[PDB]
Amino acid sequence: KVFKQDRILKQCLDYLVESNAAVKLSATSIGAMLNSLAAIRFTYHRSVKQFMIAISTEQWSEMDASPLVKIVSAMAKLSLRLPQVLVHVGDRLLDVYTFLSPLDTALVINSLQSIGYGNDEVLMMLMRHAASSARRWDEVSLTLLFGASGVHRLLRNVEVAAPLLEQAAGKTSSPHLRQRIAASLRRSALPRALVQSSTSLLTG
RNA sequence: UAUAUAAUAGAAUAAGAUAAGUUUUUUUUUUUUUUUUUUUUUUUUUUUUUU
Repeated sequence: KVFKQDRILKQCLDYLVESNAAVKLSATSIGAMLNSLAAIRFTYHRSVKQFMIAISTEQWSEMDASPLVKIVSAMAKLSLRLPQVLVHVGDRLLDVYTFLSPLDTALVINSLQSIGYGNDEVLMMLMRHAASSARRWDEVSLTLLFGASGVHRLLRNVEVAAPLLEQAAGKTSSPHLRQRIAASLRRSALPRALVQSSTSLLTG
């Protein structure tokens, strides 16, 4: 109902952490609660922060990827940049990155870019995984990836970008996105020949 | 097995009439002219005294 009554939800979110019930909860329930709290633009951020801190190391060690992406998306849309939880997410993503679907990779890239996460090697490995499945990407994933804030830094290597560049021209059809990607190409480390050739078809 | 992301800049320079909001001696000095009073000098007239 998009019912904004945050002074009521604050009581429930205080109870969740007062009774130490934030640790035994199932991961999927957490990934749904936080995503819902990121839908009405919750205000009392400190309570959500204390809720995030409670969950221990054991829980993050073996969470499935599908609730993990929901949790990171809820953190990003809530504009949270907790330091010691991003390292947990980063090292946990090492073992399950192959299992991510193309939509999940597209979501994760921009969700991490929007929270100021600066561990370059994990974003590079995510970009490599995305380029591996380049033929398997649809329009929505292209919008979520190429429309990310500051994607120019993630266009670093030649072999990690070209594999998806074509698909981008072939599939997406909104002219605004075409001009956005054409403008973003100019601020990377790609060579001039490749940039010129890509913009020869991209702009339109 | 998902319904959705959005940020780039430049300049140095002036006109000009609206029927409006106090008042608190008047006096001192210098020069010229006229009138009145006092003093001094000269001339004329009258009276008294002396030679």
